[PDB]
Amino acid sequence: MKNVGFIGWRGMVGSVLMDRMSQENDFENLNPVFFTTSQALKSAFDIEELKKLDIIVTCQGGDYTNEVYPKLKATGWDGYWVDAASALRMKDDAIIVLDPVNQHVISEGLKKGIKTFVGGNCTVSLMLMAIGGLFEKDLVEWISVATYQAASGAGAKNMRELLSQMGLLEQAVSSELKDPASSILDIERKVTAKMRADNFPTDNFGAALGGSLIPWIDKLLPETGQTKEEWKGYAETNKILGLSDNPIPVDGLCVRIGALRCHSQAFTIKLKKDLPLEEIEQIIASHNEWVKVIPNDKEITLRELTPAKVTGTLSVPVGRLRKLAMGPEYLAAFTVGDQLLWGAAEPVRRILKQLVA
Amino acid sequence: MKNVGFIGWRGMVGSVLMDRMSQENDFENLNPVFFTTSQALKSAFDIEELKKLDIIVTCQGGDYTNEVYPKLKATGWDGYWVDAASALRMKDDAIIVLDPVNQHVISEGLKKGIKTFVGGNCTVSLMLMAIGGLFEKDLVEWISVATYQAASGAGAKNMRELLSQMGLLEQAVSSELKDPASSILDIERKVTAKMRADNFPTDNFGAALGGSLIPWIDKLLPETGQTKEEWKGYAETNKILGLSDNPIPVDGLCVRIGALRCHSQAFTIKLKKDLPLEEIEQIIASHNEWVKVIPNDKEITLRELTPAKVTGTLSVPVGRLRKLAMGPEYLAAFTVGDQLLWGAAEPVRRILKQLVA
Repeated sequence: MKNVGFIGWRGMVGSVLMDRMSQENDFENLNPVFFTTSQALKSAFDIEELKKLDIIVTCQGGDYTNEVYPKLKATGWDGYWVDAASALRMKDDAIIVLDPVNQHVISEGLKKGIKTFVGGNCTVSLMLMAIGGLFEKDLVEWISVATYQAASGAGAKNMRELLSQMGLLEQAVSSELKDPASSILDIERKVTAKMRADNFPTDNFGAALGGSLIPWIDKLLPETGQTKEEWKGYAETNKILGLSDNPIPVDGLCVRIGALRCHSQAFTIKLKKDLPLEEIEQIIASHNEWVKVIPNDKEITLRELTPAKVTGTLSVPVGRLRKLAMGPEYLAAFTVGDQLLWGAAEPVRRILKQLVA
Repeated sequence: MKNVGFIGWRGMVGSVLMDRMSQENDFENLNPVFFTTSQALKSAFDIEELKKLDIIVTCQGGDYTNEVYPKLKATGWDGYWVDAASALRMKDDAIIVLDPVNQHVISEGLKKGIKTFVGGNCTVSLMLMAIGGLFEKDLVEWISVATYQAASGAGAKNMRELLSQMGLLEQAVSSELKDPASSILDIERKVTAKMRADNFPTDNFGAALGGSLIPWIDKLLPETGQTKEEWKGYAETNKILGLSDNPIPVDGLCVRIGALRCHSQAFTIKLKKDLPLEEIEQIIASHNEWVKVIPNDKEITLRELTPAKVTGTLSVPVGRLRKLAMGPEYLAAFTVGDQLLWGAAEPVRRILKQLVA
């Protein structure tokens, strides 16, 4: 059994990997060694201890990676580096894993000697897991995206912040709400007053999220005007499909909203050739066992295509499918997926299972 | 001074009209008569009392309109009917007002004898007030939309519901949040558990909104797969621009989120000819005194382009402007506007001021 080291396994992403791994009994086929950065198991900074491992899996973060990985690969270490952080995604000797979508690229990469596998951007992975079919048939000319992203993507303190915010917004009008005859306008004045107050907790987001939204995620890239988050759409989607040469356009706006862990995305997809909505649904649905096609019905869309629905599940629903007024080659689609699973922990857990088989 | 009757002035939309009217001292130039449906002022159902009025302004609702308007226009009444409800928007003898955008159509309509003016769909009006410039120069081939709509668009009880929901979601983990060392995963399990519980108030939305989203607004139109809400994009936008003959494509997905009164929209706009982002911003900014162009900077976008920012104000910010990977003719834009003002009460208050001048 291959010897595997785990780093950053106590964090949020790491914690979800552990549980998922335990649920699938992944520890039964490998030799797990756990590291830590504490000075209170081995030290995640002990390059020699890491050198003895066949595989390393980090959920620690980009900083850890940029400091340790180079030193380690320097010693000649021939092992496999599995990372959830973005730090190494674009490198020439690294592949962005999402096996249900790019298994071919991964197999080829293994046979070619690639030793670094990096999980991809939550937004992009959730997108590919949803409309993989389209990309597999080369039916996608481009895709305009608009996202509704969960606080879990920014971090655990960001989730707590969102919750405190909602808490204070209701408490600001708790008595008025119980009164079935109170003024709705006066109530709104109050909640808005609190959202704007000094003591309203916004240190983590840098603005209110609860009862609002933030149409800006990550750093600004002066080059294209995009945000690092928006850029990853074009960049990571193609590298994952193994199409860096003739890249398919993927672009849009990444917006943060008041949800805990599911990212939702509205798509306008330019198909290269006009097909009947009916065929398209099968091409979408048959691609993988997770994507779920939700019929364009109201009660069903309200019960299946929402964060409340998919949170903490591996299901990736896609619905509201239909042709867009711009013509028959234009497709409308809306999807929901859990950020911590297919958007973080799952892909990593999946490439690990493969590496120790 | 022309005699004006007001109906549904005690509702939410009506209440905002009254305050705005009072703030601008609109009652100084007209003779106001107030009606009511109660049997506890005149009766909104007294056709003869209404017949004496020069102008009628209703914020009562489609039902009231479809029952009274016909009977009234039947008596031969030559007055002006001002409605905020959608009931009459498409009729041949009605015009959809948004004077800062379609004053020309309104003037022409007045000179032609049109006596029915209807305020338009909140989403569309907020869109036109934002990117009016583009449409005025005929630089818009089509626009793919994705919205983040406030609860106020569905109603006052829907706002209270959203607030109770946020309230219960925080109260479900209130103690754990105070504990700076508590598990973020356990907390999420709990809040999600409450969101999914039986006693979680979702009667008004028919699903959770707080901590989630609902990608379905209004009724389903079997004809195109759109929702009545999504359809109004193509329909109302063109009628407002007076272009029903050669309609510009406007389509997308209308999604409801946890915000009180501002609708936000992400746009992918196909310009018919490639212009430098710099020129485009002026064309956008100069159109009206409300639209506000927010530079593509982080701190600024977090302080100006959000519901928290524009709620209860007449300002209509538009930002995140830049070219989209699909090519130089593709523009990205994000905007925020108050639903109860430019999306409901303002247009109505504006056509009234004109009618009594």
